[PDB]
Amino acid sequence: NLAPLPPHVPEHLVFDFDMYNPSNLSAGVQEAWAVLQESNVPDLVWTRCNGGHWIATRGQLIREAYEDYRHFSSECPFIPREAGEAYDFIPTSMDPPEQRQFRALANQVVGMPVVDKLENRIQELACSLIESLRPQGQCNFTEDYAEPFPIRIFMLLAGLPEEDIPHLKYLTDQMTRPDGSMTFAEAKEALYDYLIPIIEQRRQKPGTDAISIVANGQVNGRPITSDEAKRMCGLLLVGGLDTVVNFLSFSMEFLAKSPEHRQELIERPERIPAACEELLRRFSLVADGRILTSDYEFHGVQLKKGDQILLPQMLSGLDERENACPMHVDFSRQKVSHTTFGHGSHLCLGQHLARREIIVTLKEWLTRIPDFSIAPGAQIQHKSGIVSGVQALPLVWDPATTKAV
Ligand code: HEM
Repeated sequence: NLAPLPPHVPEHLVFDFDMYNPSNLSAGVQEAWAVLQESNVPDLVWTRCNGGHWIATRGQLIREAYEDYRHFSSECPFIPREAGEAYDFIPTSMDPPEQRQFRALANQVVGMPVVDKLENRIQELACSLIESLRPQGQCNFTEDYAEPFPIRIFMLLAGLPEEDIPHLKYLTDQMTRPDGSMTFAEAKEALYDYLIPIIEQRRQKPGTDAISIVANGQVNGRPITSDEAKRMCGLLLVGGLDTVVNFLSFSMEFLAKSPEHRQELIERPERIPAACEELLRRFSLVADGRILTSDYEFHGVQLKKGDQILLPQMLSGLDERENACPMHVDFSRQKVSHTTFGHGSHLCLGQHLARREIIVTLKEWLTRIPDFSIAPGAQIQHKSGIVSGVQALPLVWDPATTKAV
């Protein structure tokens, strides 16, 4: 299902890549996207898939475009166009300087200070979940840890009942990895209908939870509106429910296949932070974009106003020009270059929370379950979209090789 090639786009720049169903997905989602970095592919190409849009394939261009919000606006940051136009989350649908004050408020509820304060609960939950699974000798990692660990921490931060997780997780996933069951707008609206009642309650009887803080915050020297709080909380729900949740599975899948890397972190724990960064590079998973504010010649390519351009955060770190032997995991890389958490004015505010959750998981999991692997004959499948993920990850291990703390 390709859209007619626009007049201004040269045929030699055409490369029909589908970000929601890459042809080489069976080899791994990152590998599937890396086909865009083969020698036969230009640095900047146009795909006729998903309505038609540009795709920057090199880290240099991706970074450049994310810095130049003047030409590349966040007003319509998602592909397809229908999703990008319906998307109105704050601050991700705003350009500087309008995003400034909202970004500051969001930083108040998920910033480093909050993460350091919540570290004890994060550690507590990781240890509890892992210790419960340890003597079982098996688990379905996605539903047994990848999901409950980051999600319960977020629901605690936001003061939301855990009973609502199933409902919320379904909706956030419809936005990032569309099922065709409902439009982007419908999923977004459902999320808003859930928040509206809560925000109204929190504005009346304020609490100390993340939603209360956002709902009663100040922006531009004045009170934040019910609508703006809703648009901010919508983004927080996606960050809490569909980011780290997916990344942990890519990382655990790799570790299950690499005894050498597991042993490495076990005897050299101080390398965990660096391992976290290298895994964030190798298993990068986000891909959003921008919209051209006007006609513009970018690196010899003529872009037209209204054109959408995908700037895959995932691709920068896999670019061989940024990291030699990009598909190889090396915890000792002199410089782990990547844009996994974004680049520019919208650099992820939850990156500190994400790193803390990843580092705690690596340390606590390897301590109790140092030796494990993917279930026999199990064929792991990945899924692609705005945020990519792992369908299922069955792991197995000899309980006799585990350690209780
Ligand atoms: C491994 C996990 C994560 C990854 C890879 C990630 C990635 C990103 C990226 C690439 C952006 C920028 C998008 C753009 O430029 O349009 C972003 C923005 C953002 N992220 Fe995350 N994120 C993660 C986890 C989280 C978590 C756990 C939270 C909080 C609950 C969070 C909150 C935010 C917020 C609030 C923004 C908007 C910043 C702004 O617009 O100024 N993220 N994230």
